[PDB]
Amino acid sequence: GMTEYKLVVVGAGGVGKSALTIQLIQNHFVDEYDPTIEDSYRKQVVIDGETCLLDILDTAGQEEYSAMRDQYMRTGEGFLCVFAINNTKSFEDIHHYREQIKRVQDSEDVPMVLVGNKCDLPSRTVDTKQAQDLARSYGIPFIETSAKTRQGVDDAFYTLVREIRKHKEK
Ligand SMILES: Nc1nc2c(ncn2[C@@H]2O[C@H](COP(=O)(O)OP(=O)(O)O)[C@@H](O)[C@H]2O)c(=O)[nH]1
Ligand SMILES: [Mg+2]
Repeated sequence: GMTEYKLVVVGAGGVGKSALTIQLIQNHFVDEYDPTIEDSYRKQVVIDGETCLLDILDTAGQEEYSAMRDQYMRTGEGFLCVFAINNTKSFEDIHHYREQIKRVQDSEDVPMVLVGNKCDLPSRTVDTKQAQDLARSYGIPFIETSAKTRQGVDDAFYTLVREIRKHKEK
């Protein structure tokens, strides 16, 4: 059967996790998507000529119990850790999301990509060097994205799949 990559999108409210996921899946930019809604998406893609399925959980950081949330956090193969380049607080929050992933995976080596979203906006308060320095500290890729323009969106998800492939061949 076709290989499935189970991916989880995490980060502070308002960074564009839902917009990024819908851009990947539906190829349009959504201005308004309920900040409390957590849902999974499945998409067949070709990455470096490998036809595969992306099984993505768009997390919403809500209190209410979800069996699906626990399952994706436990069995997820890769995580997008998303901040917004015009939201210093969302960048300050990244370490908390990475710590949560390491604890649920019981691993120091979980495939992850650091995503700086909203790179279409001129009011950048988190610079490339700061983001590259954090990614280097974690030993993970840094990808700049815009859910609005689609800049870097395929690159973010496809880079995470390449990190998972590397982990599986370790
Ligand atoms: N300019 C810009 N706005 C964005 C981008 N991605 C998301 N947004 C906006 O940021 C707000 C929060 O996005 P959303 O996907 O709900 O964030 P989530 O809470 O992380 O799921 C919304 O008003 C979006 O339209 C982007 O790349 N550029
Ligand atoms: Mg959302």
